[PDB]
Order: sequence, then C-alpha cells, then structure tokens
Amino acid sequence: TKEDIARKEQLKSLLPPLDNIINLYDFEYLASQTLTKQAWAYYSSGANDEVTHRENHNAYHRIFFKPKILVDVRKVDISTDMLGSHVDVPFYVSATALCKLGNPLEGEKDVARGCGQGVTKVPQMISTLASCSPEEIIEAAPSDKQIQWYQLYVNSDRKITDDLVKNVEKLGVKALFVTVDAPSLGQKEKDMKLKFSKFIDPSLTWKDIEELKKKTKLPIVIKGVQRTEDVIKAAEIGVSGVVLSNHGGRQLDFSRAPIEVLAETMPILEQRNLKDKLEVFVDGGVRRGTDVLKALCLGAKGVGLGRPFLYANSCYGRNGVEKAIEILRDEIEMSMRLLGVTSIAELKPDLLDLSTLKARTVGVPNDVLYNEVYEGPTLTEFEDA
Amino acid sequence: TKEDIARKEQLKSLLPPLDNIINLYDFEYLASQTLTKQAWAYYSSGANDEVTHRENHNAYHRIFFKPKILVDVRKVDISTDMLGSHVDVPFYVSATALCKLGNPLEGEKDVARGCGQGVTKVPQMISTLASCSPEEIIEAAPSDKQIQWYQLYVNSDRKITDDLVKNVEKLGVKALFVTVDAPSLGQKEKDMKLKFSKFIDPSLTWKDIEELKKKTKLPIVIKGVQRTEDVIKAAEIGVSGVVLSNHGGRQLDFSRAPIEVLAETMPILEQRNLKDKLEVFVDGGVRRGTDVLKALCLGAKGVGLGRPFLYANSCYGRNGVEKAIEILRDEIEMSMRLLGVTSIAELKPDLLDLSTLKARTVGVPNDVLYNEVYEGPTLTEFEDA
Amino acid sequence: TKEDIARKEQLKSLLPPLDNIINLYDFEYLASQTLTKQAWAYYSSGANDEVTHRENHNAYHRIFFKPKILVDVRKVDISTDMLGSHVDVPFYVSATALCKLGNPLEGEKDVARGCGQGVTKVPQMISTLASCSPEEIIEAAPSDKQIQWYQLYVNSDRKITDDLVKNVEKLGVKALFVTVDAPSLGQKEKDMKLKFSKFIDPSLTWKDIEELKKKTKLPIVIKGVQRTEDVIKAAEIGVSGVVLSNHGGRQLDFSRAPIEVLAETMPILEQRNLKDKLEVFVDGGVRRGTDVLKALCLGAKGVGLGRPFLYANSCYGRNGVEKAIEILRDEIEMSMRLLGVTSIAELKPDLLDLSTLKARTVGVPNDVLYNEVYEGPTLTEFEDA
Amino acid sequence: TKEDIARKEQLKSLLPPLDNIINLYDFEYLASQTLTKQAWAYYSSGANDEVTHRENHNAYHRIFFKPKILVDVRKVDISTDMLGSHVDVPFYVSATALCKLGNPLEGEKDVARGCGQGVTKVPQMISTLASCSPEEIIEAAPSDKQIQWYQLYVNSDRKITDDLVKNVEKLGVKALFVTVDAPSLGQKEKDMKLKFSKFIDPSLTWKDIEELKKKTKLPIVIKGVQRTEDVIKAAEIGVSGVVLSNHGGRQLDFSRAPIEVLAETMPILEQRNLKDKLEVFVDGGVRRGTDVLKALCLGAKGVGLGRPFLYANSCYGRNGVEKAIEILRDEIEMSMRLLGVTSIAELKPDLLDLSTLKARTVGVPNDVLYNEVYEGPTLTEFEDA
Ligand SMILES: Cc1cc2c(cc1C)[n+](S(=O)(=O)[O-])c1c(=O)[nH]c(=O)nc-1n2C[C@H](O)[C@H](O)[C@H](O)COP(=O)(O)O
Ligand SMILES: Cc1cc2c(cc1C)[n+](S(=O)(=O)[O-])c1c(=O)[nH]c(=O)nc-1n2C[C@H](O)[C@H](O)[C@H](O)COP(=O)(O)O
Ligand SMILES: Cc1cc2c(cc1C)[n+](S(=O)(=O)[O-])c1c(=O)[nH]c(=O)nc-1n2C[C@H](O)[C@H](O)[C@H](O)COP(=O)(O)O
Ligand SMILES: Cc1cc2c(cc1C)[n+](S(=O)(=O)[O-])c1c(=O)[nH]c(=O)nc-1n2C[C@H](O)[C@H](O)[C@H](O)COP(=O)(O)O
Repeated sequence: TKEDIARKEQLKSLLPPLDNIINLYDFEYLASQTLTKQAWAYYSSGANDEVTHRENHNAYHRIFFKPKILVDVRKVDISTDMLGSHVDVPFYVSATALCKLGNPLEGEKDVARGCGQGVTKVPQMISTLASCSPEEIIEAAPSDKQIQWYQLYVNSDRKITDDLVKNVEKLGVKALFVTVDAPSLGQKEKDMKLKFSKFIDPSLTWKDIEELKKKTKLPIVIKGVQRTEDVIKAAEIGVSGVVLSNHGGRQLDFSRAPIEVLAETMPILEQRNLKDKLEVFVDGGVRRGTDVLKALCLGAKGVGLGRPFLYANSCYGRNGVEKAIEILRDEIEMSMRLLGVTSIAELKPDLLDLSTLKARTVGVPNDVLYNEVYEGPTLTEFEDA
Repeated sequence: TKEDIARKEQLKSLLPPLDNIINLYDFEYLASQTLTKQAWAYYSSGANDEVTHRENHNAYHRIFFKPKILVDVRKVDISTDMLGSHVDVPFYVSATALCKLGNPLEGEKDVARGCGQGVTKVPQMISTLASCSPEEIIEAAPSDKQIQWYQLYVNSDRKITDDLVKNVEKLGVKALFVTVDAPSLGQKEKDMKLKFSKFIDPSLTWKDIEELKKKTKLPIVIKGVQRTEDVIKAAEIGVSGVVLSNHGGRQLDFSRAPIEVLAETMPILEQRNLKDKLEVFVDGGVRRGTDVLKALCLGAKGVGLGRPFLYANSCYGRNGVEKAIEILRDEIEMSMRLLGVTSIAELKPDLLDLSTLKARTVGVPNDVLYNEVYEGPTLTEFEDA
Repeated sequence: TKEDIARKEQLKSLLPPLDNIINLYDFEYLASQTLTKQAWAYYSSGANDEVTHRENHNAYHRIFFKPKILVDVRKVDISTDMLGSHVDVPFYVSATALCKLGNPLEGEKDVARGCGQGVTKVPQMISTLASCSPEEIIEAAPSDKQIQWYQLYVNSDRKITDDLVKNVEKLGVKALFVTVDAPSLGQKEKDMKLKFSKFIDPSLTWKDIEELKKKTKLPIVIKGVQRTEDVIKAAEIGVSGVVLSNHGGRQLDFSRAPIEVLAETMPILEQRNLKDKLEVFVDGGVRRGTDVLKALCLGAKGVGLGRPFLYANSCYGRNGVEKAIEILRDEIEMSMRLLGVTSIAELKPDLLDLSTLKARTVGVPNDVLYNEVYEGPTLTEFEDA
Repeated sequence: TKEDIARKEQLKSLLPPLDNIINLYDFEYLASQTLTKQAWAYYSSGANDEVTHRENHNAYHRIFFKPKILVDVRKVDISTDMLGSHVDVPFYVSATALCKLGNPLEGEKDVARGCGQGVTKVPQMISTLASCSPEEIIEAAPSDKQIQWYQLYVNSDRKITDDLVKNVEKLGVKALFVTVDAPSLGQKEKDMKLKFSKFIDPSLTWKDIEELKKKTKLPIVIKGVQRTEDVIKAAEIGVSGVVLSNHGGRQLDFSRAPIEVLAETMPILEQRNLKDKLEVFVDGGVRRGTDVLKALCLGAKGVGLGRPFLYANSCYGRNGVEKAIEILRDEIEMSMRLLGVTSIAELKPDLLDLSTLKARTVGVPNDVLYNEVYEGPTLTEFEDA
C-alpha cells in the first residue's frame, strides 16, 4: 500500500540510535512498526492461538532465583562449549527462514556478519529455507573463530538432502541440526489472513537419523524434541545433542514450554548418566539474560533465540545483531554477579526455586457483572484551584 | 429496529468470502454482527453468569500435549465409529433448537445438507425443539451415508414422546440422545433482557430410561451427565452411551467443564471394564481440532460442537456448515501429524500432560491502588523528527 | 451538589420497572447511579483495599457442582428452620446500619415491610445502629409469621445494652446476634475521602457472652467469627449459633472468605458432634442462588446478604426488597432442580466439587514489555464495500 | 522542559492538605505527578522487568489472617525492640540514596526530622550514597530518643570504608547495615531511557564481614539476604541481624519476595535455636499495616519501607514523613485490634493462614479470539425517557 512509505518515514531517520536500544523488546517494537505486513506476519506469527508461542516465555516466570551473597563476583566468565567447539556466550542465534523478508539486501549474511564481527562471537544456526545460499552465508562470516551450524529439513527427495549434507559439511559448518518438529504445516493465521511443503519429508524416522549418522562426521542434533521420552530415544540412537523446542510455537499449539520440559528431562538424564552423553539445548520465548540463566541452571548446554535476532537484523542489520548480542551478553553477566556465580559451570539448579514451576494455571471465567458494577478505591487527587 | 437494515448491509455482500474464513471464531464474529438481536441472544447466551459456558472452553487449556517426533505421519486417518456406525470425523454437530432464528429460510435443513453434502460427512444430532419437522430435516439429507441422530426431550404427556420415538425411529435416525440436563429453566438473562416448559418433563427418572429401552431398537444416549456417579448408573441400566455435557453452559452454572469430568471418569470406567460397554461423548467449549484431540485422547468416542456450526449455518447456511466441517477436519489432521499419530485409535492419554488439569484458579482481588499508581516499563520509541 | 438533581432525573421515572430487574447486580448498578455520594460511599465501601470484601465473593467460584440427573425435580422445597423458627427461604436479610441514607423516608421500615409482605417471608436482622427505632421497625412488620432478629453492639456503658436487650426481647425479636467483629474502626476510605465508637465496647469477652446468656431467653448468635477455633469456643460457652462472617469486608482486610472457613469448620464440628449443637450461619459476597446453595451444601443453616437488599431498598424500597427476595428465591429453586435435590436437607457436600477450594492464587507480576509489544490474533472482518 | 512549571502548578498549592492523605499510595500518586522525570525514574524504578519489585508486594496477598474474636483489645501496644534499642513502632525507614532528587532543599535531613520530631519515633537507616553528609543527617535529628542506623556500601578502597565506619560510629549511629545485594549494576531502564560503581566493592566476602566485626562495636546487619542458606551463614559468623531483602527489586529480577523467604527461614532458625541469636528484618513491597503484621507474625523483628517514606518526603518533606509514620502507625494498631492481639509479642504465625503462600501462579496465555468474540452479561440500564 501507499503506507509502505509511511514506514519509510519510521524506518528512515526516525529509528532511534542503536545505542538507545535498551533491550530485545525494543527491537521487536521497532520491527512491528517498520517491517512489511508480509514480513511481520511471518516473523511474529505462531500456530493457531499462539498459546505455546507465548507459553514458552511465561514458563520462565514460574522459576525464581535463590542468589548467593557475599561472594566475590568482580570477575565473571560466560564462555562455554557447545558441540565440541568453545563459545564466548552460552546462547546462539537459531534458524529463521527467509531473513530477506526483513532484510531485503543482505538477509542471513548480515546475521552471519553481526554474529562474528564484534568482540563477542555467537554461533549462528543456518536455515535450510534461508533467503541466501549456504555458500554466501558461510562466506559472509567475518571470523574464522565464529561457529556456524546448519539446520536441516530432510527433503522427500532424499537425494537433494544427501547432497546438501555433503555441501554444507564441505563448506565447513560445525554441526547438523535436523528439524523434527515440522512434518506438517503449523498454520500461521496472521499470514494466512494476509493472502486475502515438499522440502520437508513427513516420513522422517529414527531410522533415517541412524542413517544420517553414517553419511556425516558432523555432530547431529535433533531439533524440536517435545518430550523426555524422545530425549532418551535420541540418546539411544546416539546423536550428539537435542534441542528441546516446539519451533517457537509455530507448530503444534499446546506443546509445553521447553524450559518446563528441560526441568523434567535433565534429572532423568542424570539418573542414567546420559547427562554428559547428550547435549540438551533449549529455545523459544527467551528474551532476557535471566531466562538464559534459568535454562543454563537446569542443565541446558546453550540457549537459543530466534525472533529477537531476527527483529534486530530486520531493523538494524549486521549491527543490530551485534547490539542484540551485546545486550543479551551484558544481561547474562550482570545477573550472574547478582546470583553469586562467576562461571557457566557454577550455574546449577541449586540457584533456582522450582517450587512453583508447575503453577501453570487457567482461572475460572471472570464474573463480568460483579466486577463491572464494582467501583474500586482511588488515589487522593490534587486540588483543582 | 431500522438497524436490521444496517445488518442487511453487513450480511449482504459485506460478508467475507467463505474461503476467507480461517477458523470457527470467525463464524462467531460475523454472526454476532449480522444475526437478529433475538437470535444472537438465544444462540450466544448461557445461564446466569455464563461461568460454566466459558469454563467449558478454559478447561481445555489446562491440558498440554507430549507429542512424539521422528514418526512417519505422511498418512493420517481421522475416521472413527460412533453408536454402531462408521464416521468420517471424530466430531459431530450437536442439537440446537430453533435454527430458523439464524437461518430463517432453511433452518435445520441446511445443517442436514451441509453435514452430508461434501467429501466429509458429519453426524447431525436433530433437536426435539428444532424449527423444522423431523420429516423435512431427515429428507433434506443429501447422503445415504450420512448419520442423523435424534435428541429427545421427553414430554410430560408421555404419549406425545412415545409417538415421537416411533416416528423418528421409522424415519431412520440412527440413535436417541435423551437430554437429561434441562428439567428446569436455566435462565438466559441476555434473552430475558431482550423481552424488555411442558415439553420437557421435570420428572424423568432412570426408570423411564429403562422403559425407553424397551420401546426402541435405537441406541440410547443420556445427554447431559455431569458426574462420574451418573456415568456409572448409565452403564448399570445398560444404555448405549452417555454425553458428558452441561448443555453448553445453558443450564446449571458452576457445573464442571465436561473435559474435566471426562478425565475423572474414563479411568474409573477402565478399572471396571465398562470402558467398552459405554460410549462416552463430550461437548461444550470445543472450538479447535486440538480441543477435539484432547477429549479423544482422554477416551471420548466423539466430540460435539453446538454453537460453531450454529453460527456457521446462520451466516453461510449449508455451505458454511461444510466450511466449518472442513476447517475442524483439517485442524484435527494437522495437529495429529504434529502429535505423532496416524489414527484416532492411536490417540491415547499418554500423549497428554494432565499435570495441571486441576489448576482451576480464582486469584485474590486485584490491589487497585497499588497497580493504579504503578507505571510500567516502556519500549524505546521512534525519533519524532 | 447540583448533580443531586441529575440523580433526581435518573431516580425519578428513569429507573427501570421493578419487573425488568433480572438479578441482584441490577439493584447495585441502579443504586450506584442514584444514591447520594455519602450513602453510596457508606454502603459500597469495605475496609482499606477491599480485598476481603471482594474475596468473599470470589471464594464461591472455587467451588463447582456435581449435579445429579434423571431425578424427579418437579417439586422442590426451600423452606428450612433457623434459631428455632421455621423459615420459607434458606437466606435472610443481614443487619445494615443507617438504611435511611439510601431510604430517607422509611429506612429499615421498608425492609421490615418488604421482608414480611409478599408470599415469601425472609428473616430480617435488625441493626443496633439502624436509622429507625427498634420499636418502629418491629411495628412496621406486616406479618405475625415473619421473623425479626436483633443485632447487638454491646455498649461500653453496659447499662444501655442491658436495657436494649430487655426492650427488644420484650418487643418480640426472635434472637440476639451480638456482633464481635467490630471492636475497632475498620477504615472506609471511600467514605473518608468524602469528608474532604463508644457504642461498641472494645472490651467484649467470652465471659460477657456467658453473662449475656443469663440476662436473656433469646437464642444468642456470635456474629463475626473468622476462625474454626472460635466456632469451637462458641460451642463451649454454649451459645445458640455463630455467623462465619468478616462484616462484609468492612473490618479486617485479609480475613478469609466465610465460605472458605465454613468448608474448614463443619467437618470439625461433625467430628465432635457439635454439628447439631451449633447453628453456623455465613454471610458476605452472596449474590446468587448458587452461592447460597454452596454454603447450604457445606453445612450453613442459613445464608445472609447485606448490600443486595440494602441497594434494593435504597432504589425501590419495600417492593424492591420483595423483588430481591423473589429473585434470590427463584434462583435457589431452579438451581436446586438442576442439582437433583428437592429439599434443603438433601443439600449435602456430596453435591459439591471442593477440589479447587484452595486455589486462592496471586500470580507473579505481568511482563508489561513482552505483552505490550505482542500483537494478538484477529477475527476475519467484513468487506468494506 | 517547560513542563517543570506545569509541575510547579501541581506541586504548589494544588497538593492536597497533608491531612487529606488517607494512605501511602496517595504519597506515591502525588509524587509521580510532581517529582522531576529524573527523580521519579530513579525513585520508582526497579531492575529490568520490575517483576521482583512488584512481586515483593503481591506475595503479601498470599497470606490471610485467622483473627481472634471476643478478646479485650481496648489497649494495644506496638512498640518493640530492634538491635538493642527500644522502638515505638515495629517498622523503620530504609536507606534510599539521593533524597535530594525529590527534596532538593533538605534531602535526608527532613527524613531525619520527620522520623524523630512527632509523638511517634521511627528508626531511620542512613544511606552511604545519601545526598547529605552523615554529619548533617545525624545532627538534623530532633530527638535524643530517636534511632539512626547506618547503611554501609563497602568501597573497593577499603581505607575509605574503614574511616566511614569510624566516623558514623563516632557520630552515634546505633548499628551498621552493610548492603550485600548490590555488587553489580541492576539496570534501571526507566532511568536509562531518561539519559536519551567503584564505591561498591564487588569482592565483599563473609571474611570481610568477619573482619568488620572486629573494627566496630556497632551491631552488624547484612542487608540483602535472599536465601535461607545465607541467613544461616550470617548466624554462623555471628552478626547481629539480617535483612531479608532484594533491594526493593532494584537488583536481581526474579529474586523471591522477602516475606516468602521469611516464611521459609524462621522455622529453620527455630529448629536450630538461632531464632533469638539473629534478628531477621524484612523489606520491600510493604504499603499497609496488614503487610507489616504478616511479616511480624512470621517472625520479623521489624519491617522496613523505602519508597513510601521517600515519596512522602519528596512531596511534603519532614511533615510528610511524620504523616506517613502516623498513617502506618494507625494501620498497624487498628488491624491489631481486629486480629485480637494487644502487643507485638502476641503477633505469632498462628494468626496467619499460610495455606496459599506458594500460590505464585503464571497462567497460560489468554485465548484472545475466544474472549474477543465473547460478549459478556450486562446490568439493566435506566429508561432513556
Ligand atoms: C520466528 C521463526 C522461527 C523459525 C523459523 C522462522 C521464523 C521466522 N523457521 S520456519 O520458517 O521454517 O518455521 C525455522 C526454520 O527455517 N528452521 C528451524 O528449524 N527452525 C525455525 N524457526 C524456529 C527457530 O529455529 C526457533 O525455534 C524459534 O525462533 C525460537 O523461538 P523464539 O523466536 O521465540 O526464540
Ligand atoms: C447453543 C445452543 C445449544 C443447545 C440448544 C440451543 C442452542 C442455541 N438447545 S436448547 O434450545 O434446548 O437450549 C439444545 C436442544 O434443543 N436440545 C439439546 O439436547 N441440547 C441443546 N443445546 C446444547 C447443545 O446440544 C450442546 O450441548 C451445546 O451447544 C454445546 O455447547 P457449545 O455450543 O459450547 O459447543
Ligand atoms: C454493607 C453494610 C454491612 C453492614 C453494616 C452496614 C452496611 C452499610 N453494618 S455497620 O455500618 O455497623 O458496619 C452492620 C451493622 O450495623 N451491624 C452488623 O453486625 N453488621 C453490619 N454489616 C454487615 C452485615 O451484617 C453483613 O455482614 C454484610 O453486609 C454482609 O456482606 P454483603 O453486604 O457483602 O452481603
Ligand atoms: C527506592 C530506593 C531504594 C533504595 C535506594 C534508593 C531508592 C530510590 N538505594 S540505591 O540508590 O543504592 O539503589 C538504597 C541505598 O542507597 N542503599 C541500600 O542499602 N538500599 C537502598 N534502597 C533499597 C532500600 O533500602 C529498600 O530495600 C527498598 O527501598 C525497599 O523497597 P520498597 O521501596 O519497595 O519498600
């Protein structure tokens, strides 16, 4: 519409200085007001009622801290390791298809750049359905030290996927995240309303993963596990890791929040030793360092964010991604000091209050008449004159 | 009022194309804006505070899924069996009196048509208080393969009901659903405010059902059971099934959500074998395939919807009913794939997280002064110029 | 102010026909829009944050029904007995001081009239601080069959109270309800803001009640008990009854909802036989027949309402009280039929679902940024043209 | 901005008479409307999402009373003892840096004055980062009977802190509250957005406190403990007391509400005798006498408020502080009468209902379409003409 130019007004010049960005929600607001209707619908949408999408975040709020005091926290280290490599931050940029919807000029290349340019380098998971080619995304990387993982959607035509694995493996990607939570559609009504899957094989099986292991040296991570039973199965077929995720609530609605599954899983993996034999990642609904800290405290090897970095890139490009990185990086550090720990390893569950972790409620319907007619108290107002 | 013509503006032409209908809530919106004040009041109203009416829905949100991954879900079948016959969908259109309030021209005939015309055929329960005669509703049916059940309100003058049973049985209806949850009024204040039961015998007893079994070969289903104790009693007198329902919250307010009772009942029916000897249906507050999947997972033989199909028919007639059917049908399929099952039989409770099923809360009153005076955080705004 | 005449507009002629009053909340709305600022502030106010005031109502919503079906409910009886006498309804009009604030001409006399005029006769508890004299309130009673109890606030000057007991006892009041929950102020900020207790002895003791028993033949009921421990003490000194109440939330804020205390108490009184030796009443936050039914199901001998009848009288006088009486009377009847019982005695707890009775929650603070920036789904709109 | 003069209009003359101030929330309202943007941002802000800040308050609402009746409460005493001295009230004014932001002329001196001028004298904790010098704040005190404690932020340059301790000790302060919950920043985004720690040593350790005990005769209280484990450690090194606090939610977000920790701690301190050997204070989110009563009932020696007295002083100065003092003092008295106790010692947990103390919930995301399309009940309106 002509209103695209109304956005050009917002977008151009009116965007606040990247330094004036205080948190990840700021990137989201700016994005909702500048991104094209198609882009925004695709980025911000979840499946159906978007309950799980939102529930992913809400669940973090069922966990409170039990911080230690009078501990020397002058020095604090947040670097850790993931899938064999050493990472500067305990978080990473998750796979998001069609980044050119928000970043028409550079797409995933600006993400690749933003992730490995600055002082801090974040692992970037590359989407099978990215707007750019795996070649130009891996080449865009400004650091030999930065990590890039590849998200795999196995094709119905396995020959195509067979080659893909070969190509990205050759291109140097450090690992393979095969997305198992998107066999079907996962209706995005926000997008649908706007218009007014052969690439994804609906027949993937544990046997196929068993065969994927033979066709690659790259660490394999089954992205999209939604139950402890499958985390165990992953360990059984011996894959490198698993990502407790529900696709950011873009797939099955009423899928539990990954953090809630994490809390259930780890203890079982610990009462079976599998703890060290399987790297459990977790994503969806993470917007603050404190969220990352709860996941890390429960056992997650690393925590992933999708939409925040997506919105950052769609507003400020490569630099926004770096700003987002710094932001989340500083939040993890400061809150760590306040928790009384100086390293990621020291991040244990004993620092968490999980007593209300299952206070996932649904009250009874509001009494509209009683509360409508009721007049609440008031603050003492100023003199008129 | 003259505003009826304001509705003719909405209704006529302004109604969005039936294909532009994304979900069941859409039928409801359109309906609230086009149906006559009397029709809307009668269709949308519940008893008193409409707590149960709404609670019926809310309860589904206390159940989350535990979906299986890496399972071949290319093929998925949702057909099942209900009261002896084979059904294409695990859901059905429940009885709703006076369909001509919303569909003046065809009333229940368009529901009959919409249910058996398309590729998918849904069982239609026919109301004793329907606007059309049982003869013209059964004749309206476009398919020999479609199922039509009859909802019975036993009259005080049992002679009238005796004949009814004979007539609808002769007319070919597949089963008798005798409604036991409406012995009294069940005040609909929305309707009452607008105006500013001899047909239903208040003396029905288990003995009467015992005698109804003798006067008919048709499967008998006691519609309106609200406690496990009565499901058991139903099994004791040997009726064909039962419908855990509270009349869509149009009768006793503060009656539990049927899905909540379902979860309590089935395990008892299983620890008594009665499970297979009694077909437990469940209705009220079902608006999405995921709702139908939770009930099917708990043990329901079939799930029923009343208002959604009512609103569909009142806006788009026969075709709206088919659209609503397709919609709910596609939602059940897709979410099924995402759960990791390929058939209705595979839908078991192990796919459900019922840990917060009883988190039916009522918080303490809001502190209006504390939260009134409190100013919340803000997103970083755009530059003015 | 001149706006008092703006109220004269509302009040006069504009008030809807008393028949057009559907429920007790209707009386409240009309009242808030017609009563004088002083009257409304005094009638509608509770102590401090008005949490308990509101909590009294909310608690009823933590109790759901388990109604029996296929039970002959043609005939239904709601008459019961209280403090020796036989009552038509299981509820009564509780004591409310200064009824002339809302009913300048007749005050408590219209309440006395409304309670004993019509077909149904409700016990009226008479307040020590009523606007009328105990003589003219008892004389205003249009029925020999109607009951009138007296609410007693023992004076610091016990001589005055000694005489009062003699006088009202002589005047024929059936019982003495001595209010024990108002030794101090109980700040009504709504009223206080408007202005911009020697009568109540703060030294009352169980010993004084023991002496009150000797100076009267009238059944004594300690009004305002807020803990099981005191219900037991009441039974120990041998008084006639007790009223689990917190003064309608006009006294101590954060006092439990009486229904919540009732549910705790009765079982203890039953495991000690005291059940029959002590009549437990319960008031506050009761606005519907279903509320009355839950209390009666838990064990309450009778349920009291204050503000509803107060608002009724302040809007429609004697007749409003009768309308309110009919209203609550019809609600108790209809819901009873729906529960599957035909008498008050048959109202037992087995008809209640008390599994979420303690789901008195206080969620964690809302995430203002996450939910602010979030855009929710939308209903498919109509065509513009 | 020029709008500072718009505030001068509010502030000057338009402020309601100090007597017209009904509660502590009133001081807050007036303050939000008259304090400079910088002052208000700094006074009203919490860290990040301000969840803990708000949660501190909300937690009090998970505790209800079990008040005793028929107890002589004519006389009621609220004086108690804290850190060796005798106090008139069981509460105190907590340390708040930069009081001159809100009270440019007198700052902390007016707090000092307001606390010791009137009939009632409240202990004033003096901040290390106060706008005034410790000398002029201690000299401002109008009473020899008033108590003044000193809040200590140990400097990285311990020599500076060593002197401070010597000076304030010499100046006569009664105790040392060394703040251990602020080693790092604790981002106040409200303030940050407005702009668009060498004084606090991040290396403080239990050993340092052990050495602070040797350099002073003053009772030492570790302010900012957030877990039972540290309360125990405090007792182990033998300090005088502890303050269960999270800095008013200005530090770690998702730190539990201190009252919630109090309830967990005391019983452990009692099952170890430590109860009398360690004075447990508690602050944050206290706005009413009933809040102070719950903390006192759980075992707190004294309860502290920060913002309320801060807002009082920033609007009405010395007199506002006295008004706030009177207000909170009257609220504690009245509610005490209503609870059935006459002294602070009689305040025990048996007067508390802690059964829903852990009902800290986070419901599942609202179903926006279902509740959007739903039309709720309505009150019967007045006649138009
Ligand atoms: C927002 C978004 C997420 C996508 C994403 C695209 C978008 C725009 N997609 S999708 O188009 O196929 O649905 C992918 C993708 O390419 N592949 C994948 O495995 N995950 C995909 N995800 C999910 C992603 O990997 C994270 O699970 C998700 O973003 C995490 O949720 P938050 O955004 O809430 O952190
Ligand atoms: C909405 C509605 C429901 C009616 C219905 C009429 C309407 C307009 N009515 S009623 O006139 O007596 O109240 C019937 C009816 O004819 N007979 C019956 O057994 N159920 C009747 N029901 C209830 C229906 O069978 C389902 O239980 C109900 O609609 C399910 O609730 P939802 O609409 O929330 O799915
Ligand atoms: C609304 C109201 C209630 C009063 C009442 C006056 C009003 C205006 N008052 S009071 O002025 O002293 O606080 C009395 C009274 O005279 N004596 C008494 O024992 N109860 C008194 N109550 C409390 C009454 O007996 C019931 O407990 C209360 O009204 C029940 O709460 P609901 O109004 O919420 O049903
Ligand atoms: C509101 C506020 C609180 C401050 C305070 C300043 C303000 C404006 N500050 S701060 O500049 O370092 O963040 C202090 C302070 O000087 N030192 C300290 O120990 N506590 C400080 N506190 C915390 C205070 O001691 C209480 O813990 C806090 O105010 C209690 O929370 P409520 O305000 O919710 O009662």
